[PDB]
This record gives sequence, structure tokens and C-alpha cells, in this order.
Amino acid sequence: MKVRVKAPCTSANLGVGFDVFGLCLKEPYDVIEVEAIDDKEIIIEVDDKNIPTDPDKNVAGIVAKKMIDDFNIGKGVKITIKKGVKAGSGLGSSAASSAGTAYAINELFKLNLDKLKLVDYASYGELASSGAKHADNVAPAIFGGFTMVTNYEPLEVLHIPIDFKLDILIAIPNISINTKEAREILPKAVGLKDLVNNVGKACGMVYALYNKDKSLFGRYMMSDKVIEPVRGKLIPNYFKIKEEVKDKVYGITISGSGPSIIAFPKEEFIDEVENILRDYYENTIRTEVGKGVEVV
Amino acid sequence: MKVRVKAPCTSANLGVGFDVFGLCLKEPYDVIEVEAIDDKEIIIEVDDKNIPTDPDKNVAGIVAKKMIDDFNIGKGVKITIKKGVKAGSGLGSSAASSAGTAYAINELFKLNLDKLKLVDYASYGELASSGAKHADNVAPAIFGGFTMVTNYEPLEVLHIPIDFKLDILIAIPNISINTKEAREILPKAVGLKDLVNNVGKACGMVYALYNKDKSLFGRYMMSDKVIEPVRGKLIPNYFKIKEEVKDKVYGITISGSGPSIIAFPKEEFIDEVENILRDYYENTIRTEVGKGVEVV
Repeated sequence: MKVRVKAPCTSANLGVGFDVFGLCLKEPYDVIEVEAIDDKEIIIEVDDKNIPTDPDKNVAGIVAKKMIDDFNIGKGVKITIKKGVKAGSGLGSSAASSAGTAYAINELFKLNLDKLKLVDYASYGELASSGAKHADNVAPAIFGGFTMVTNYEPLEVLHIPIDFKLDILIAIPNISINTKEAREILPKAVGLKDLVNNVGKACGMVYALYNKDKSLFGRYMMSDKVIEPVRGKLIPNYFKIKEEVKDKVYGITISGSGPSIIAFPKEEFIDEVENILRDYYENTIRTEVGKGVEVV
Repeated sequence: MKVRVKAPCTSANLGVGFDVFGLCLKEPYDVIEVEAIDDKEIIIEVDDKNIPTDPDKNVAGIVAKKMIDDFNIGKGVKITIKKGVKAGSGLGSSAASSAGTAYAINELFKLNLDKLKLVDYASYGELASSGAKHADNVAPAIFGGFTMVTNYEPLEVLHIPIDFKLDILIAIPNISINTKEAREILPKAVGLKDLVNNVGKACGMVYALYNKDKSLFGRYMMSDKVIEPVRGKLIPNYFKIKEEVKDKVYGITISGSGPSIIAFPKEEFIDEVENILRDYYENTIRTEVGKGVEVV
């Protein structure tokens, strides 16, 4: 009685969509196995030893218990986790485990819950663990494609399938940013003009997706002046890299809280951009939009 | 050389889309005529003398001028204007004359400008007469349907045709609000929470239009907490009316800077909602989404 799942990384904010937008990646991902066991206990194992194994501290254990309790499940579970990427990289690492666990529990115990509810449960875990739902990483991990968290409580998620091709390049710097550090960078207030600018550009990106227009999507994506200029200072060579790939990408910005960089290379310069990225960051991967947590 | 046209009113902002969103109405509308005359004179006729006939001060005169200098239009022009609604009510009355003018000029002399260029010239008029492009009103007037002004400098406009029926009820309170005075009350800075809320809700409205979801569009429309709670205090009974038609409309908000109000009544309650609006205000009009300026 077990289930094995692939839970993908995700890239949130996407420039002008801070705390709303989320794009699901195909790679990297967490591989998670959940096994029903007879004694009413929650046991966790993770291939990354610094990660707590205490079911009350590990986001995966926190999600399992809440679901086990809510659905008055008899069994306990053994959760085995192979991490795709370290937390603090801006790639929704913790969200992958939260989403992956909610989705795996739903499968193993036949709960038949719809996706929005799985996002809710996964978010319960992120909240308990870090003080915030991080629904904008959890939603794309569960739905796949592009998502928008358009109300935080009650939680509402709008999903926009991405059916055209969208190559993605991810540069992963060897530094980290935890949830506390991410908030420190945030501006205290925003000028009316910036709100207007961001609302307009963010809405234009939605229009761009429905019109399959990658240039428009990427161009508007690079317009934020509220957060990006400050968040970008935290990433070595970010602005310089942005300048150097300028005409070879549809768009490039910071992934989530950073420090990872996400770029959408034009088809003709994909290897060149990958190479340029590698020259600054050895840990660079090539992916595409993902379909969300899937049974493997 | 005679061109007769209909310039429609438009509703800008729509709650969370301020300075960006614009919706073209079918009515009210200006009726404008432009005939080619020989002398290098710009002559203006307007049903009411509250509207300045002097070509340098009347927006339609300005759009008429700057359009000839540019194109070397041989003969001068005389313009007849029948106003749809009183300016300063929040229905794009002025943009109706500007956009109506440019669309005619282009029509009358078979120039082949771009709907966008026409928006440009029309804005030039609103600009040359108020310093502001008022493009969020002029764009829907030209394009018809729903538009988004996504960049003010240069001008960028995205159009979303409204292919389904969208009933509209407009209430025009017998009061005036200084467009300018109501610029200072507006906060000049906003909290991050509001950036997040508005970006999410506005993007959700775009999603709603593509999914032809009136309910979602109207509910998100009523979610602004930056401008609406402030501007709405100056509209007698607005807040109380919003609560009263609560379940009978998909949504209800301020049209532009007010005092006019725009509601999307549910099919089932259109008569009753229009009656409630007539009971509070006196002037009500039942329309739907328009298609922009067209040859009559």
C-alpha cells in the first residue's frame, strides 16, 4: 500500500506578479514515496540530512498529519523524500514536498479531493512551517502550467494551461535566501504609479499567455521597479547577465525570492544563453513548463 | 466630403483596473458630423453652449487641427456635435468627441490609419486639452469591447473583444465631482498588500473575460480598497446601493472618477436593479458592451 510521486519546483512572482503568479517547472523535482503503515505514526526519511525528520517540523509530516486527522484515517505513513533542490534557492523546494505530500496522500487513501483543496492542505503545511502559505508556489506545483493566486483567504487559484512550447533556463547561485531574508528586502510602501504599472503589465502577461505571445509575456515580465531592483542587488552579476542576454531571450527575471534566475531563451539562441548562464553559474539547467505533481 | 458617426461613452478603471481598464458602452453616445469645407478654418457646432466652440479649446477641434498639419488635409472642416452625456460624470464624454473626431477625419479623407494611431491622435486632443492622454477612455471608444492601457509612454493598448452579451446599467447622479480635486485625496503611496490584491484581482478579471465568466469578473471588480473606498464616499448612497443590489448583479462599481455608477445586472434581475437605481439617482440607462466609434 504505497504511492510514489514526482513534485516539481516552481518559479513564483515572475517580475510583476509578486505573490500572485506561479509557473510550474518540469525539473528539478522532489521524488516522494508515501507508504501506509499499521501503527498510527508518521515517519520521515530525507536524502538531505540537515532537513528535520520530526513530523511536526517537516512540512511533509505537517501535511500528512493534518490530512490524516481531518479524514480520520486509521493508518500512519512512512514518507521517503529525495530532494530536487535545496530550500532558499527560490525554486519552491519546500512547496514541492508540501504539494507532493498532499497529492500523494489523496492518491493513497482515495480521497478524491479537487486540486484547490490539495493546494489548501499543502499551504497549511507551509504556513505552519514558515508563517505564510506560499500558495503561489504550491498552486503551480499542484496544477502545472501557469497559476494566479487571486485571493489568499479563502484561497482562490486561477489556472492557465500552457500548451505551447516554452523553453526555460535556470541559473542556481550557490547562496541562499530563506523566508525571513526574503521579507527583509521588501519595500515598505509602493507608489501609486508603480501599482498602476504592475497591474497593467501583469494583466498584459495574462493577455500574452492567451495569445501565445512569448515576446509580450517576457517583455512585460521584466518591468517591475517595486521589488526587482532591490532583490536583484542580492544576486551576483544579475543585472549584468540580464544585459548580456538581452536580445537573445523573450525575458529573464528573478525566480521567486531568488537567488535563482529564470530565463525564457529564444529558440535560435538557446545554447548560447545556456552557455552564458553557465559562465556565471555552473549549476544551470534547461527545462520547460511542467504539468504538476504526477504519480510515478 | 461628409461623414456621420457615433462616438460611444466608455467606463474606465472598473475597480481594480484603475488607469488601465476600459469598457466601451453602446450608449450613451455622441453623434458627430464632419464635412470638408474650403477655407483653412476649423468650425465647431455643439448643441449646448457650455461646450467651448473655439477650435483651440474644443478637444474635437484640436484633434481636427493636429490631424491636418500632419496629413496636409486639403480642405478645412466643420464639425457638428450632439452630446450623448454631460461631461464630468465619469463616462468618457470628452474622449467620445476626440476619438469620434479622429475616426471621422480618417474616414472622411480615406486615410488608412491604425485603430491605435487613431487612439494616439485622439489622446493628443485629450492631452492638448488636459495634459493627460485619457487613453483608458479613448482606447475603448476606438477599439470597442474591453481594453487595457499597458504602457502610457509610448502608448500600448491591448484589446479583448467581448463576444458574449453583457448587460449594463448606468446611474448618473445629479452631482459633479472635480476630476482634479479627486486626485489629491487619492493616496500617493500604497501598502504591499494592496499591490498584491489589485494585481491578483485585475489579472483574475482578464482570466474571467477569456472564460466568459461574468460572475468572477464582477466579483473581482468590486475588490479595490485603494481608490474605491475613498472616491465612493463622495457619491450619495453608492455604498448602500452596492449592498442592496448585492445578489442581483454580477458586480457594481464607480464608472471612471464618478459620480456615474456602472452595474452588470444578472439577467433575472435587470428590471428590478434598474428600478432600484432609478429610485436613488434619477438618470439611468440600460446598455451593453459597445463596438466603438462607427459610421452612422
